[PDB]
Amino acid sequence: MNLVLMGLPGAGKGTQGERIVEDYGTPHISTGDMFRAAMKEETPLGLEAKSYIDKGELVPDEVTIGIVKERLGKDDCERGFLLDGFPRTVAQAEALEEILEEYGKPIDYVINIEVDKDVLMERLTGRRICSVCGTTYHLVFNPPKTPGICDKDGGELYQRADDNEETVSKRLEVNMKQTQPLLDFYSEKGYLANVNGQQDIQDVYADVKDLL
Ligand SMILES: Nc1ncnc2c1ncn2[C@@H]1O[C@H](COP(=O)(O)OP(=O)(O)OP(=O)(O)OP(=O)(O)OP(=O)(O)OC[C@H]2O[C@@H](n3cnc4c(N)ncnc43)[C@H](O)[C@@H]2O)[C@@H](O)[C@H]1O
Ligand SMILES: [Ca+2]
Ligand SMILES: [Ca+2]
Ligand SMILES: [Mg+2]
Ligand SMILES: [Zn+2]
Repeated sequence: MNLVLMGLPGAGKGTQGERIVEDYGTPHISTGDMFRAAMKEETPLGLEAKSYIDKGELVPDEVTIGIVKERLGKDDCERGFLLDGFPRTVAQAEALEEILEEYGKPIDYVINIEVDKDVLMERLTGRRICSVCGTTYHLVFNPPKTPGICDKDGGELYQRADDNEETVSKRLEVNMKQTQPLLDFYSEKGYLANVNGQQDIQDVYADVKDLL
């Protein structure tokens, strides 16, 4: 399966993406994760992206498309992929169509995890991420079994730098503006499927599993 996840900041892409990869083993490709790994490693690209990321702005298309094209050519994607948070502009989506023609792997589904804008700030400010594997928890909605550490590997959980009220507020503004153009682009292609992202995690995943 060649899958794309989309959704507003905090809508549950990672949470659902993780269950999809567990069940089907498709490599989980998150542009956010990739940029954060570059920033952790202090690579030139990391340092370039950081300026945009710290603001809640989109990293420019050209560099973003370039890291996805390079990633999608790697040998681990031949048995399929799960793309997460790319594309998030029509121009990214067009370039993806071209990239996927080129790698002989057309999109099976675009899954939009639809969540109400007003509930996203509380999802993000309460989010805690594992410093080792990057799985997400929430202090209320999805707590770890042991406070402060990952269930899977005991890594310390932390608050992402961009999960502050100020930066979230910009991330929502920025991505909301791109949302309908992107949903139009993909409903027009016939790949789009919508899921109600405002249910218990397992119930959102039940609905995802049905689509696949
Ligand atoms: N293509 C691109 N072009 C340009 N720039 C790009 C780019 N891709 C990335 N970037 C740059 O990188 C930045 C970061 O991008 P990115 O990391 O992709 O951030 P995002 O798209 O804002 O999504 P998040 O990872 O914050 O949320 P998610 O939807 O994965 O939610 P999660 O499952 O964690 O869940 C959220 C929380 O809610 C909880 N939760 C999950 N599901 C539920 C549920 N059903 N009910 C209640 N709580 C839930 C979780 O426990 C968690 O705490 C961008 O802002 C931009 O600067
Ligand atoms: Ca380095
Ligand atoms: Ca609303
Ligand atoms: Mg994520
Ligand atoms: Zn972990």
